[PDB]
Amino acid sequence: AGAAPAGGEVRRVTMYAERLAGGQMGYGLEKGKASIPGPLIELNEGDTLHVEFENTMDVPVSLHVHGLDYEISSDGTKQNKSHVEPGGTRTYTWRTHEPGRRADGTWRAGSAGYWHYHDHVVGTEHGTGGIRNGLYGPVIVRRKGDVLPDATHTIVFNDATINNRPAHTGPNFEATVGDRVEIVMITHGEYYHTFHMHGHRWADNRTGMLTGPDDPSQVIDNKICGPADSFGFQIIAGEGVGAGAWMYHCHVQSHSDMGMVGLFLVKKPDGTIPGYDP
Amino acid sequence: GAAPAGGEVRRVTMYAERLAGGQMGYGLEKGKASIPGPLIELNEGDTLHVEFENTMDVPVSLHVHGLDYEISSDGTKQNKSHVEPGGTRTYTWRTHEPGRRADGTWRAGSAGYWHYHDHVVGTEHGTGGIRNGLYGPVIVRRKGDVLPDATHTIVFNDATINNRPAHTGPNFEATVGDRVEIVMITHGEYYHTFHMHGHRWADNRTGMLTGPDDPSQVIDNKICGPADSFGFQIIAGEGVGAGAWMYHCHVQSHSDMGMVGLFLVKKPDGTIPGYDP
Amino acid sequence: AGAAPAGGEVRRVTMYAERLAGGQMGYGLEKGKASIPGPLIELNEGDTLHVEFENTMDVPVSLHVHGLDYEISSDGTKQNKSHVEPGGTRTYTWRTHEPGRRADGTWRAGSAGYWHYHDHVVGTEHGTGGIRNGLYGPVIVRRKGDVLPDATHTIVFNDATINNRPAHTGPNFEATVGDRVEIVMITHGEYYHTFHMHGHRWADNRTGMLTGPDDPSQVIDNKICGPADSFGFQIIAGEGVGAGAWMYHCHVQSHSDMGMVGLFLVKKPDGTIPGYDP
Ligand SMILES: [Cu+2]
Ligand SMILES: [Cu+2]
Ligand SMILES: [Cu+2]
Ligand SMILES: [Cu+2]
Ligand SMILES: [Cu+2]
Ligand SMILES: [Cu+2]
Ligand SMILES: [Cu+2]
Ligand SMILES: [Cu+2]
Ligand SMILES: [Cu+2]
Ligand SMILES: [Cu+2]
Ligand code: NA
Repeated sequence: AGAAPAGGEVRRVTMYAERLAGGQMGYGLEKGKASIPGPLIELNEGDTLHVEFENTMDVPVSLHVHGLDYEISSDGTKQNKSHVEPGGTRTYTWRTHEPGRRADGTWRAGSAGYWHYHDHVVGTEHGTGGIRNGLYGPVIVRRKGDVLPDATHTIVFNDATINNRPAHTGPNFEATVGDRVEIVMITHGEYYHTFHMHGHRWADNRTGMLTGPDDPSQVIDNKICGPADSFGFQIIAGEGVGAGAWMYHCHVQSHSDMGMVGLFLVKKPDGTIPGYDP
Repeated sequence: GAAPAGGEVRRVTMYAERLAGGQMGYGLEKGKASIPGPLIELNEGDTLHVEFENTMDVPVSLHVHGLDYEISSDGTKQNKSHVEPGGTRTYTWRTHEPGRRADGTWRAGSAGYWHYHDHVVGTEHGTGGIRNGLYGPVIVRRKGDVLPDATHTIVFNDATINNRPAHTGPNFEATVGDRVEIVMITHGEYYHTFHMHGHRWADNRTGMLTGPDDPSQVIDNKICGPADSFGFQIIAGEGVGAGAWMYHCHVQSHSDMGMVGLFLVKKPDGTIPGYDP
Repeated sequence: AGAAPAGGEVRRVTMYAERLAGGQMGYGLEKGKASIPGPLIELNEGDTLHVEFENTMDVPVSLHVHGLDYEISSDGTKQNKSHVEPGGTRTYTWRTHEPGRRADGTWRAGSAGYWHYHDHVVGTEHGTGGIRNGLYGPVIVRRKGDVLPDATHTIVFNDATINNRPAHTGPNFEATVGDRVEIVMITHGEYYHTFHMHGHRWADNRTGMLTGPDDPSQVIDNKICGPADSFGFQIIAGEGVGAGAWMYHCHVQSHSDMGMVGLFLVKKPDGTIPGYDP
């Protein structure tokens, strides 16, 4: 696979907050193309991102990001008046940094990780309405040399839904046996959850992959998460287990019974999935 | 002692059976089902063929966490890998050692504290079967892992421990200095926090720090949710001595309602100072 | 910055349990000086601490500690008769130890970490009433060479309150940009929470700081916690982000909405906070 390069680029992108059907709200990079979850933003440590933001809605909205470097003017809260008025525009700036030794000998942690952005002002001063309506999305910051995946899928447990979809409607994600598949897992709202994936497992650390034989991180296939938690991992699709419709679901029993389930559809090279009859 | 390299093909018979009071359990022999079900121990590289029989009048399945299995041993109705009433099926579990892939990455091995449970009784996620007692622990050891003097399994199933009536333990006994392994599994609807008085462990794969370079937090209290599993080994009474050492869920209403038990640590002469039930 | 020395001192302190206003109860080091959270106790690995304890209330109380070494006679439970009757006195003894290789060849974990003490007998035999009333406090055990902070702040999520405070009353904590600030985070009661801090992040490990480039711990700014969980970390105030009123809060949406929120007030050297009014 590929490997992430050293960062240091200054990038710019447009983002819009838009109303969607059914009282929903989403972010998008192009006007009229908002989505829930919002678009995946990927940066290498050291990169700067200027987000030229426009609120197309009739209510104030904001952009608050986890983990990355931002000044108080990009906090995205009413507290420091860094929200965006209806119809207004604003440049949010996110920075990231590499890890390194401070002059005093301590080690500064870098920005790399699985992160997310979301609204902080719709409905309440903590964005309860905006988050419920769909204003959230994933952010990945990569360290130089991190392994790059063939595909990235984002799964958000928001209240009792996955990605604000109606119960029992996935999402499903497709891969071929051997694909290096990255999962970004974000939780929002009111409830705790446990994320479980059949047939696969990952390391409970920054990258979801063990660094080598000396990494003592627990290897897991089930993880408890609460509102605004984010983690991610990579798996080799079907590794040691073969093709199939591999369930993922919240493992809180009533949540899985009510439709917080989806399928990791791992196909053979001929594109078929043994035993899978929809 | 230490765990050997795995690679054996092992076989075991397992039965799902009704127990008293609407409960259900797994067992290795007919009539000896238990809650939790039997402890299954493997070394990385071992294969296990579970020759499974459903003795009940409703369908049941066997779904395992962590281990390698093909979709035909998923243990779900969706993949048609459940067991009809009176039926039999061989579930196959495989395990593997860690190793460097061709692309240069490190493949994580199977070693860890895992568990198996039903996936079809009551609902297509086994909500009824899990509630009824259809769960059990699996340990997969890596070559060189330290072996314990005893292993005890503690399952927080909804507001119960091991499906026992409230305020009824279970209790476990050890002597000061014993190396005691705890397997901790959670099931059902609720989050919990597992706490043990007088003892502590490392929040990592084995529950023990690998040495002075391991940065894992050392804890005596751990949040867990449905289908979480973890485990650890402690030295009974290490630095604290003999006594009736409580363990309990630390969610206050849960400990109040009876999610509590005792780790009875005896001196070599058998005495437990001040213990008076 | 400073570094913790090797421990091994026999230390002594008096502690009192007292009623406070409005049905609350607290621990203090001197009579009339009980606080919620109770006083911060700091030890170096190897130190022994003798707590000369006195119950000044009209109901039995106890003192139970997490993480530290104690004999069964200092368990602090009525079950073992290590509670304190009204007006009674008792000496609770806590010990700590350095890590080291056992005779059996395995590595014995040291006492170092972020811990806490609390009541175990008020209301119920698990201290539900006493904890609810305010009988809890932080304990920090440092390892030789641990980095010492400029200030330490304790944040306890107790049911749906912070430090038993009325909703929407903080607490707030002040620092200057560049300060090395230590946060002790304890959870009590009935609910799970997720602790989030704007503008800052830490490592999910013992110290909250990565040991160096080989530490694979996830770097986070959001962490799920349940009753009797404790963790801590150090941050450099405003590092890479600047001065400002930086929010911290539980991220469970109804909890933040109903006032489990405070401010990390990071000042410029002149003492001002950009974008914030008192
Ligand atoms: Cu916030
Ligand atoms: Cu859920
Ligand atoms: Cu599973
Ligand atoms: Cu947030
Ligand atoms: Cu499942
Ligand atoms: Cu519980
Ligand atoms: Cu499961
Ligand atoms: Cu207790
Ligand atoms: Cu909360
Ligand atoms: Cu406690
Ligand atoms: Na870890």
